[PDB]
Amino acid sequence: LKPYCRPSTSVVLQGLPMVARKTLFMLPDGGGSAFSYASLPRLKSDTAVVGLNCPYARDPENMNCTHGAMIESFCNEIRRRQPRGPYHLGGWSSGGAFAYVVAEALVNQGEEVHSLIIIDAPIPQAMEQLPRAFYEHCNSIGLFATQPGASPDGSTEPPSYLIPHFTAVVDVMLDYKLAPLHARRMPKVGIVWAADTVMDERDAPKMKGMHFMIQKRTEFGPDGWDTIMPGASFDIVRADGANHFTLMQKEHVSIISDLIDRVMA
Repeated sequence: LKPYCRPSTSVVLQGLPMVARKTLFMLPDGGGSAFSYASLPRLKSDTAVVGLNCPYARDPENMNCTHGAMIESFCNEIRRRQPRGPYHLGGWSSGGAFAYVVAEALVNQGEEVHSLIIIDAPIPQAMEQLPRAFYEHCNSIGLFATQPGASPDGSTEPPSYLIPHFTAVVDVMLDYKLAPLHARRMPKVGIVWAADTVMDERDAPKMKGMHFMIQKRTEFGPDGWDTIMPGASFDIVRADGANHFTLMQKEHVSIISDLIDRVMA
């Protein structure tokens, strides 16, 4: 019996697909909402932006699908919007990883992927769970302002399904097995690396291993992305003064849209 996953929905966040020369498809980050990218400034290039929503955003307790089934769901919605490639993919955090894996799928189906936009995310991999307390700390600072249902200033508790959806997403990637992109023509990758961490490492929660959101970054090159996409051009930006979440706030978000305009110019 075929692995199942609810179909996915998507919305245009800016621009006009099909009429615009290119369309950038953003996969959802830990929260499961396309509106995480609604903070992206208007692209000055002739590019539209479409964002997908996780079909289990408000009931993560029912995410019973395999990552493969979820990827197929994302691909199905993308090709519904745009039947033929090339494609242009992207995402923040868990969405950046989903964007690669989606490219894997599309490339394996014989389609071309010309752009990949990664916003602060290490190459696709099983990952150790951050504890609830960490996310509740991020919320007390107002870092969930991008999440639709959450508090823009951290004055209230987050929606009941938010933090568990983060947990659910990390968990569905548990059985992921890395593989290099099987396309002779590599896409043009853009990567944004946050320079700061939410908490000082001395105050961070104890973990069994390392975590890209706990240890301050010191490596600002492809840092692994060049291993799964050898031969690709990488436009890499160091967001000094910004951490994983503030990177999406008005204070810094423009570096991301400038990058997209460059990679997709």
